[PDB]
Amino acid sequence: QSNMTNEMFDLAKLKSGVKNKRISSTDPTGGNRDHLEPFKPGEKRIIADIKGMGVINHIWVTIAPPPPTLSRNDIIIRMYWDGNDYPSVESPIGPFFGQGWDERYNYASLPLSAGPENGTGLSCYFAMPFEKGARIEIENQSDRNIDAFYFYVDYLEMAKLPKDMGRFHAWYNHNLTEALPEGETEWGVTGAQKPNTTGERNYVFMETQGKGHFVGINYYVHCPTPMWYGEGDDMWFIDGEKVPSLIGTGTEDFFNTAWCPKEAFSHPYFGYPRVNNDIGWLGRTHVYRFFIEDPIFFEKSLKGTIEHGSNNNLTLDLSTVAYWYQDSAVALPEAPTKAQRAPKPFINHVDIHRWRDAWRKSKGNKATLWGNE
Amino acid sequence: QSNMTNEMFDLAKLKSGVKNKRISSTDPTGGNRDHLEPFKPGEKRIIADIKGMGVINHIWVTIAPPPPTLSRNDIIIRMYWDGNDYPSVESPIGPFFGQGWDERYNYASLPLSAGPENGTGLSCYFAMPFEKGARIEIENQSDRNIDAFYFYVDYLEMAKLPKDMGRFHAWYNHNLTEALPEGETEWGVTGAQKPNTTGERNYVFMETQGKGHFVGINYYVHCPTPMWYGEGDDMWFIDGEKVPSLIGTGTEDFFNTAWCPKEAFSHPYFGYPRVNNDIGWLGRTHVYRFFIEDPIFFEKSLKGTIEHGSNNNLTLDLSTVAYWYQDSAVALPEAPTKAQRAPKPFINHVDIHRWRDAWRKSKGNKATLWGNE
Amino acid sequence: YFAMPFEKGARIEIENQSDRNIDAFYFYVDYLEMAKLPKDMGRFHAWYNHNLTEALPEGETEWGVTGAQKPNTTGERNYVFMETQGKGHFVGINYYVHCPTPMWYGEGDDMWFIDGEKVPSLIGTGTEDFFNTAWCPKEAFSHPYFGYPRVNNDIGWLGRTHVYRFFIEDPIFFEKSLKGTIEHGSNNNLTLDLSTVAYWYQDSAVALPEAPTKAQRAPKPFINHVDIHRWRDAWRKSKGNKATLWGNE
Amino acid sequence: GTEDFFNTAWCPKEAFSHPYFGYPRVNNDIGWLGRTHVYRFFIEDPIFFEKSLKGTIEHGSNNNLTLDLSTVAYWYQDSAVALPEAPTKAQRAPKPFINHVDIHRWRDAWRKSKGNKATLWGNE
Ligand code: NA
Ligand code: NA
Ligand code: NA
Ligand code: NA
Ligand code: NA
Ligand code: NA
Ligand code: NA
Ligand code: NA
Repeated sequence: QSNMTNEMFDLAKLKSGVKNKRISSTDPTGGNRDHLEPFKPGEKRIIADIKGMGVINHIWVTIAPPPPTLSRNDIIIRMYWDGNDYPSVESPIGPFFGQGWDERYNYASLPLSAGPENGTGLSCYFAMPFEKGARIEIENQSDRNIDAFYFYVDYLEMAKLPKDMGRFHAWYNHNLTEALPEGETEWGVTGAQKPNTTGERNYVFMETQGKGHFVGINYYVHCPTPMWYGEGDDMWFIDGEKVPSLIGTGTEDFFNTAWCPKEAFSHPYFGYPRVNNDIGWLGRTHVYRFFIEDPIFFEKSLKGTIEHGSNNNLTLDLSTVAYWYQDSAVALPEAPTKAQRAPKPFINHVDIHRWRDAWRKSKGNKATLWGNE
Repeated sequence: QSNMTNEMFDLAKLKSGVKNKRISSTDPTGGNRDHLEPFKPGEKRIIADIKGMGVINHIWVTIAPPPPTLSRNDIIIRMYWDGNDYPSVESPIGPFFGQGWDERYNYASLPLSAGPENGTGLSCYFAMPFEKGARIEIENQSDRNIDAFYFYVDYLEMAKLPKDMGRFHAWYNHNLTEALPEGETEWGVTGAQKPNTTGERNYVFMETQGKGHFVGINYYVHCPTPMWYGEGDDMWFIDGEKVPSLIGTGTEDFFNTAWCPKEAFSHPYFGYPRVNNDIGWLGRTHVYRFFIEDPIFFEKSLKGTIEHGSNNNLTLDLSTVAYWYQDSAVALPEAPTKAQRAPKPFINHVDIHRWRDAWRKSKGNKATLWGNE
Repeated sequence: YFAMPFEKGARIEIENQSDRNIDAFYFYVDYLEMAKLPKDMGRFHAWYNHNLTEALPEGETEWGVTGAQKPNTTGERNYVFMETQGKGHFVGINYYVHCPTPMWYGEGDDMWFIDGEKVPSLIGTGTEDFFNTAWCPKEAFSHPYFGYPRVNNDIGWLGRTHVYRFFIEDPIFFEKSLKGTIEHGSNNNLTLDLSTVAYWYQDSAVALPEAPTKAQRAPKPFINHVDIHRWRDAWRKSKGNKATLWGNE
Repeated sequence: GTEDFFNTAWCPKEAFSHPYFGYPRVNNDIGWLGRTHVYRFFIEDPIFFEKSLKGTIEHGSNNNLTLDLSTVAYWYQDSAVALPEAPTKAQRAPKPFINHVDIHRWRDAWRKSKGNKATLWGNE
């Protein structure tokens, strides 16, 4: 028999052992109230409770009111596989679907998109297998109601889950990173640069034990300086090795870009859906990269890290969502609190004028200092 | 007889006692070398030497090479009336025609314009009367040649100059303004604000003795802070009065605008042909206002001033060209030197990162300082 | 908004020279009736002209690219946009050029002959220069007195450009006669489809030259990629048809 | 046709993007004068061969045109094999853009081929 194969060729093949199912917020009366009842502040609800074996292969969500009225940073999505009492997916729902902070913007990637109206249509095509059921939970951590929650959870019921199917995991992390004691010595501008010989101060976006593969990252940086935020290298520790086997060259480099960019760009596997649009790199940037053709495999463990500026010199407000598969459904590290992951204010002309004043006083408060001395 | 009058009605009236003349860089051989011979660095030349009585009423100029190769800040135009050995017009030619620094950009006002190609076509419609001749001089203060200087000087020869005709004056000034000893306390952000009751430290754009009226100002600000540069009031001292009779409210206010604007805008009498296009008001802004319907009259003297920030608190790189008429051709103050009027570098992300570092040090270098503390 | 005085009446006529109907003609003619017209009021004149200008016998030697340039000391072959006898002043020009080459069309100087003088007293430097612009521009631009309301939007300066200049603050006065001219390329070397409307005042209402006919003033087709490919073929033949000629030889 | 082969039609000169084909750089000038980059990937639809393959394209209909053409071809085969000799640096140097001065010279040759009549428009 011919070994011919590819996406469109295989689509033409008849498939066995699959049955479509869908859980949605459809009005059970047949009327047009096709959303769930409101969520009060703090309320949690299991929106999908599936029994047996299957594979989720399409999720769509929308929420009312839209941002900024209701921030999607403050609505949590959690997923529990195989009857476990811990979630294997835990993230603020906006960041999970590639919508950072309390913002909204259209973008499309192969697994995740936020489509019209202006980033409110959330869709996910990651496949999520399960053997002993699946539960999807929504938690309202906002101070106001979720007036209407709309969704589709499309999945294939299977009499027998194939051999070697993994379990989908996703974890949101956040850190307000610590500058070096000598200060933010990026590019050696304010002081001498030093080597990062351990990666111990790197930001950690993923850390797990098991067998599997890493498949994606949504990276949300809020930079409080106009200085370039992305000199930092990605560094991966596979299966408990002491020296990281995968070491990068820069953050834009890791995201398949170059030369300190700040341009919107779209590829099915990587892109910049939101750029800072200000002096230098001051403000917010969202970058993503999916490792679909090129996952990062591990047999025993994986620790995915990235420098926050060269040798971790910069103070950055960083949040990430990491996506991966592993052999069984495992627990995640404790989530950041609502207060910990709150979006920070944009540095503005008043703040920078105060920096200029401190700088002028450090130079003897000479009446004709330009600013480049 | 009817007293009907207006611009288009009066244009239809036959005129007496005028004859067109034109001095131009036309090729005297009839060939197509319709520009003057090159100017070496430092070279001066009288480009127009008119005898007798007349009124210049249209000037056009262009120069090769164009900016930034050849800066029009470093080519001086001077005009001498009535056989005087001093100029009554003295300015870098770009700033005289509304092209600041070493830049080029299209704009149109009623008396002055810089038209296509991208601001290289310079035109002037101010009327310039003279009774005992006129001399127009060009000086190359660049380090390279003026390869080709093109011009038209259109004027009306008159057998009798009407007796109340004034003399056109224009003066370029430049200052790197001095901050207050306590620093740049704009908006009271870095420290307490204090009153300016005298205008003693105001920037001076015009000062003269005679009878006449002020008709215009080109204002070129290069602001080295993102802070708003224009809280400063215009203040005019007419006929040696101790308290200024005309006191304004702000710089954008004086330029018929409001609320710290940074948008391109065009009116025959006022506008913003070049805006800073960066964080806050950091960078370069060109603003103009012509006082055609509303001149500032004086019978003995005029001193035109403006604050450089409220109570002159800011360090600004400021240059101006002031335009006016007075009863006779008078002398001007010494011109700024080439070094004094040199364009300043743009403050950039590296400079501001150094300000941030001095500011972090002033706050005790807490490792997670955001920037708004 | 031009003011148009008259002492013994005024008549405004419309003529349809199209092959189809004018379905609807709308207008306002606002005027001031005066018991006494002030005595120094002139009369408004405007004249449309059109020429398909003739290249020099040696060809279109603009910029000395195809051959040596020669001086124009007389203005003999210049395009004429206005010629009249009387006392008055010129106040404006609408200039409509259709250039059939990508070469810059505007090296030509304006040249004015006032009151029958033998040597023109007003001589310019270039067409864009005369229109208060510089450096072979092709950008839309607007000033109350001058501008480019329609630009060629193609390679070089191939196609149509409309330029205007009004002489309101700075009219060109004359006591006996005026002849307003402009070169069509330096030393009138170029073939240009040129039309103009000249506007002026003079002491009495005078006659105009015969108008161009409908056929004479018909818009010309735009030179296109097929035409230029045919030029390339004749040029390749002139170079001996080397199989790899690029085009800049 | 070439645009046809690149899944387009009607002599296009518009930027366009598909995962398998597109125009990332278009000529932006009169007609099709200047530079165009087109690509097509045969991922779902490769061109298979058991023994050999020769991939060719006409340079204008019946190869009538002078074009400056360069290509990169990508493929798989059963073993690692050698390639033809590379063009030299000088051979693959980018050519100058034809400009208004060059075309005015073509116009002059064309006018002289038509008897150098003073009122030739250009479409005769
Ligand atoms: Na429904
Ligand atoms: Na329904
Ligand atoms: Na190490
Ligand atoms: Na690096
Ligand atoms: Na000339
Ligand atoms: Na000439
Ligand atoms: Na004020
Ligand atoms: Na000329």
